[PDB]
Amino acid sequence: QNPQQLSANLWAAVRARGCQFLGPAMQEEALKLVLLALEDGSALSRKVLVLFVVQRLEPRFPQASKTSIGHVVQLLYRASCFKVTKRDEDSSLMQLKEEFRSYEALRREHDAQIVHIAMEAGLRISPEQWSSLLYGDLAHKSHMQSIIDKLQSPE
Repeated sequence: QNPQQLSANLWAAVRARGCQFLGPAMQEEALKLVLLALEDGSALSRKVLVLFVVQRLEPRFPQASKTSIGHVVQLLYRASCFKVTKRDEDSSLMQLKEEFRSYEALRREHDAQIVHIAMEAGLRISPEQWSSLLYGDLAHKSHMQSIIDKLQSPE
């Protein structure tokens, strides 16, 4: 598998799992809004989190929708970023775990989850291409290498 097939297969795999990556710039801003909502420990349902983000994101990125922001939220859920609460018949609320209440940390779980999906899908992808895929540059090679290590090997 050449680079072009790897990337196409990756995003198929992500969408296949009810998740979504919106592109490096858009996803960045999406995560920044999630964190704006949750960094102080507020506890929001899917509905309310989605509504919060989509209303701030659509002006700058008009392709944004409830569905697609739902999928990003799903990605972060699938990555165990949230403490989830339930009082019967209220909706499930999500809080960011304390350890993930910063852009750098949250972004690391996020990136890891996508890498995990590549693994579930049998897709071997180098750190250079990972940086390209998730950041649109090559300055995050080492950051991604580190994530691969932690997913493959016990520390």
